[PDB]
Amino acid sequence: ATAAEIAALPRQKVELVDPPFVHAHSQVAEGGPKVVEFTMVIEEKKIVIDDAGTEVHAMAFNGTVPGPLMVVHQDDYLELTLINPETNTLMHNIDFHAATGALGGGGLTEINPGEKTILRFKATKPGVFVYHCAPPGMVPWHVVSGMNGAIMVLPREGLHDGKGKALTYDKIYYVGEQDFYVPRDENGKYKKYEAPGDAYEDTVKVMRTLTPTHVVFNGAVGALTGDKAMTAAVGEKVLIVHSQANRDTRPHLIGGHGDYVWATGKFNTPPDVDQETWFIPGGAAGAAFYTFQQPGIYAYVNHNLIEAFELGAAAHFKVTGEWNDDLMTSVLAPSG
Amino acid sequence: ATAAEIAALPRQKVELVDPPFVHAHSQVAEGGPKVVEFTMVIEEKKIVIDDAGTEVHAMAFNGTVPGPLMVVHQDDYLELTLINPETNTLMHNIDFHAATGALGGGGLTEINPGEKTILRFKATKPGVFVYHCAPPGMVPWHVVSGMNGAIMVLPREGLHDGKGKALTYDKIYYVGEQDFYVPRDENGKYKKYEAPGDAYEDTVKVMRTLTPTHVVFNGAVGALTGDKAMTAAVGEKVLIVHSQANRDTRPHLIGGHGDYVWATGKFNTPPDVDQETWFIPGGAAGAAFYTFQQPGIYAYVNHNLIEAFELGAAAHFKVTGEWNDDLMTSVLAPSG
Amino acid sequence: ATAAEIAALPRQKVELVDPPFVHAHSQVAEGGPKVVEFTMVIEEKKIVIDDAGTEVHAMAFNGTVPGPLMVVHQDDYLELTLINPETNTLMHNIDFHAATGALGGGGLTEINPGEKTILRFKATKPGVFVYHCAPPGMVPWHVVSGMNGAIMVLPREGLHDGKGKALTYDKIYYVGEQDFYVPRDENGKYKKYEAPGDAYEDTVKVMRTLTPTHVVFNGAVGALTGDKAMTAAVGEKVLIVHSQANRDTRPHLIGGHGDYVWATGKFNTPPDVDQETWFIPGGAAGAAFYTFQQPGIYAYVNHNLIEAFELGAAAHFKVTGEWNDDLMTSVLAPSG
Ligand SMILES: [Cu+2]
Ligand SMILES: [Cu+2]
Ligand SMILES: [Cu+2]
Ligand SMILES: [Cu+]
Ligand SMILES: [Cu+]
Ligand SMILES: [Cu+]
Repeated sequence: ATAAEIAALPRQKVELVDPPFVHAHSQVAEGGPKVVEFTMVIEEKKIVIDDAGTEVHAMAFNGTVPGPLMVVHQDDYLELTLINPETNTLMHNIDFHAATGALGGGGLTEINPGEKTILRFKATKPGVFVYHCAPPGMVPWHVVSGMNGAIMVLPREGLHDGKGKALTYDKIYYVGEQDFYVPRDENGKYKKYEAPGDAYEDTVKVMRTLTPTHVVFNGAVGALTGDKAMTAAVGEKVLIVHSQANRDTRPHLIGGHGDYVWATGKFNTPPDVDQETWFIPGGAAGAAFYTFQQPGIYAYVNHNLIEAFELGAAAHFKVTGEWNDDLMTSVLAPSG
Repeated sequence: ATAAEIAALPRQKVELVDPPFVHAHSQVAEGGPKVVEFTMVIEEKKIVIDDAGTEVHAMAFNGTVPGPLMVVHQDDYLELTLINPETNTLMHNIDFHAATGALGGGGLTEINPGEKTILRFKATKPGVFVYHCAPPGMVPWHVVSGMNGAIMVLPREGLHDGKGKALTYDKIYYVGEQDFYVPRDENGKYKKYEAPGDAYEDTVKVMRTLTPTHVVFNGAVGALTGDKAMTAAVGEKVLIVHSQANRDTRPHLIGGHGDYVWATGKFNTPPDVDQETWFIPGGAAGAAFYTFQQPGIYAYVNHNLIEAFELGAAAHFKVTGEWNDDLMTSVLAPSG
Repeated sequence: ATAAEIAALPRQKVELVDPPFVHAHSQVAEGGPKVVEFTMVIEEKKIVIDDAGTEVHAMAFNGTVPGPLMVVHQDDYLELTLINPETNTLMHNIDFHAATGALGGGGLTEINPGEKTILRFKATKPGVFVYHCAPPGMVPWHVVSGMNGAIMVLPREGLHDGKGKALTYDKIYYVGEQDFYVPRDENGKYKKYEAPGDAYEDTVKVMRTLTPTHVVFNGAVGALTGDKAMTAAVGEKVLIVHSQANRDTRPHLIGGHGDYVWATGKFNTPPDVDQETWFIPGGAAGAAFYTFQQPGIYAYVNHNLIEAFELGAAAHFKVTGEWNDDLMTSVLAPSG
């Protein structure tokens, strides 16, 4: 498009919603290309990540780990106002894997406390994509402090299967998975620090072992379990977007499947089908489409089961509806 | 199908065999849907996993690690009778990744020592799928104690390539890959225990390092070598089913290739072709189809070579037949 | 082909060049099948792998880590003269993942110091493929000492996308990624050894942790930066071949994408498209095609960002040309 054509595009502000929920959007694009405007304030804050009171100095887009999911369509522009309050102590920026140029935007968005910036980029490629902070020389430290999320760039005509039939979800969730590297003292007790920088050297030592102390969904062990389980109903079509900005994961819906899975996260790459466990490499997002067929509690996990059940990477779905004995039945219940 | 309709279907009892062999089955389905009946007894036993006499307290479906391969066709019903003898000390169950509902069957199959259960599920999705024990709160412990296997759900019309051309194997082998986490004492010597519960706390500490002490095929270092090397002949078409219930693997046939590889293990996802090394995420099974073209010894490995050759993930094939000098020849043998 | 027919084929002697560059070749095959001849001398040599002066006793095909990229076309014969000079101390050989039989050639190429051998194999399958040394009983040690590279077997008609359209690159680079396992003293400083053998036992200990101390491109931290940065221009089409003989990687062009990615490295397997981060399992090579659209500095990384920025797996591209404000623009530069 020419300069006048770009300047003439409608601008639309969108209010964000905290994960695993997702802001208002249409699957099929509404009108022609738009400049979709988002604002996020960066928060540095101590968060508790497990049932033992373990603290991380989180660095959180919009105050959440992961940062919120931003949704646009192919050939829209995403225009982000990024704000770094004066109360923060570190410089931050943002790299969109969906974007082209300047390291994904990081080169143009380096903001000190008390600064803001506005970045626009054209969303040329459909898919789910990681975004993360990336201050030169301190990239993994910000990322593993929770400073990452994802965006979804929908095809203008919505999702389709590998044969071109439309796939329309009834709901969408965004599960961001976070590897944390929390230092311990010589007694094995997790350490606490006054300021984020105080933890830097000890944390890098743990990072270098390549062994996270915690692997969590939505910023904490059990954050998506119990009264915070995700929900669905038999017959409901759900899209589950999953990201991991730094480390591999292998999502699995225990009791279900990935009917269609864009394992690479990219909608122009045909989805795998009938998946038991899919694979998302560190630095990427993926998306799975499932139609629920049975009610009950499902577990949604990283299927390294030590990571899932010892280190924190397990969520639940609570699903309503009628049991289907054709699909599964207890012929003889546990009996002596 | 209605309860009445299911009750009218033919029943077929199958006799399971120990991996890497696979029970008798037909590639193309014989007739319409059947209820295919299997029985497995769970055995808690000591296994020796290396030539240093290192022991694991195995929890073994049908008495083997991995548990045996069960073969059915799409839209058959798999009806498993699972038995936990009074000689065992723990509760066990079974989760089939192929199944839909109740956490893959685990919620309906919890059996104490002295109990049995019968589970029926519809095999709706064609592929190879992991199955494993998953007692709530004790999931990875049972899985990494060897309590896992796989099933194959064949398309009713047998296997095909990505273009509908039939693929018919002459032999099939099932390689179950197992990560073990064996505790060591102060001198770096592996510990032995006189009950499974005695090993628990020490084992969990090792598991949390995410670093297995051993990574093995068929339950031990060297299991599938020598007296247990897999066999083929030049011209023979072989299907190698490979599973890993907890941890990623990257199978490779040294001296050969994966001509067709269902890396995700799902037959409706077209196979990759001409593969050197494929990738199976933890919590999944995959399958590779190869036609042998050269005689001699092949090594079949997880191609993290430290895992293969230091930790134990190496099998052999012995292949008979005529050498092909067109494919490969020593123009000058090693010499001055 | 018969011995007589192979003897009748043209011979072409290629001069190898050091990575990341690739010897002169044609994308589309010139004429019929040929016997393409290469020579490599193995050098056991001390190399420095970081700015601190950390040493590795490398085992290097053609004196480089990685070994150089050999390029042939499908159904050519690759004829390698491999020389193990008398100045070396170990037996070495070569395993080509591209080849069929005798463990990829390793069974036929075991050469002691002072010996040479000539191996010929038919390049039957198009793709990029790892090659590596593999002396029985000493396999991972040679590989993680740098004794690996890759070859490219181009289709005779050059590259095409998934849908039959020709893809022609302007330039090609070969990034070999190496995991090193360097022993540390009680202060945590890297140890130096007088002879390669002195390092063996200490190195195997580190190898067993499955945690490399360094993960590097072209043999050292920062090897492909500064005046050794890779280069391109806006509009230029670049193929990046990436290998890892022992351990998984997840390549990512920061600021860019993988427009077409043969993640499995095999050209008959349709490429993934629009990739943010792709995945290459240990024991394989992959290839990505990208057309640059923005000038400036890019980082090409393994997107486990700890591995990239702490352990060494980061390269740079310097890209000339005109900035595209349609694709990305700073609407408001960092400001109060
Ligand atoms: Cu990134
Ligand atoms: Cu499972
Ligand atoms: Cu190899
Ligand atoms: Cu940041
Ligand atoms: Cu069990
Ligand atoms: Cu060697």
